[PDB]
Parts: sequence; C-alpha cells; structure tokens
Amino acid sequence: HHHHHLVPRGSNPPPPETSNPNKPKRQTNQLQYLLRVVLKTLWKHQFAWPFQQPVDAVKLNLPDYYKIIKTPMDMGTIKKRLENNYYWNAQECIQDFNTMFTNCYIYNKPGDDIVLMAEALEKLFLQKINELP
Ligand SMILES: CCN1C(=O)c2cccc3c(NS(=O)(=O)c4ccccc4)ccc1c23
Repeated sequence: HHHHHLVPRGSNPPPPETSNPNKPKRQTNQLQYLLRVVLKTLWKHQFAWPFQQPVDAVKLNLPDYYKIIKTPMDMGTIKKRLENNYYWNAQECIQDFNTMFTNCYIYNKPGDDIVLMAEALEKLFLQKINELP
C-alpha cells in the first residue's frame, strides 16, 4: 500500500488566552508593579528571549514539548495578560510565572543552558517579588 503516513502533519497547540470577557478582573497596585517593574525587567534580561513567547515546537525542533508540557506558559502571554488587566489578583499572575519556570525544569535537565537561563530569571523574579506593595 502507498499510504506511508507523511500526512497528517504535526503542529503547535493554540497558545494560552490573553483575554476572557467573563473572567473577573481588577487593577490592583500589586498587579501594576508586576507589569511596570517585575515583568519589564525580566523582559530586558539577556536570558529572557526564549521565554518571551510560546514554545513553537515545530520551528524549534522540540516535537516532544507538548507531549510533556500540558499547562504551557510564557512571558509574552503573561505580558499581554497584564496589558489586558486579565488577572483578578497578583497570586494568579505569580502562579503563571511559577508555571513557566516549573515547565522549564520539568522538560529539561540540570545544567542545560535553558535551565541556567530560567534559574537566573527565577532567582531575580524572586528578588523583585520580595519588594511588592
Ligand atoms: C523556555 C521554554 N523552552 C524550553 O523548555 C526549551 C527547551 C529546549 C529548547 C528551547 C528553545 N529553543 S532555542 O533555540 O530558543 C534555545 C535552545 C537552547 C538554549 C536557549 C534557547 C526555546 C524555548 C524553550 C526551549
């Protein structure tokens, strides 16, 4: 038989939502600090670029990524969410950050460049987090 299964093709899931009209939302002073200060200084770090958008498993040759990561999260998502006032409180935002890092530590091994980048960003996340309103 001449059906060799070269289609159908792989793909990336839909990225996380950055808007939801029926979700409860607020601006709080903690959440403004998260956008204005915390997110805007991890974002500038030179180890932040792999985290600035969702994992494109196809362009990046990580075809197991989404077999392994079932709750993906990334700083580009977190940034749009904040820009859209998507969170009800700071806990929800922070919990998105923990997820992004946790995912990184789950998919990869200690010593990997990407783990070094995440740890650097985490260490720093935590510092900026301590000085919250
Ligand atoms: C941060 C999310 N992420 C990974 O967990 C991961 C593992 C392996 C490669 C890459 C990756 N590929 S990359 O070419 O941009 C890159 C590879 C190694 C080190 C730094 C980036 C981007 C984002 C992630 C990974």
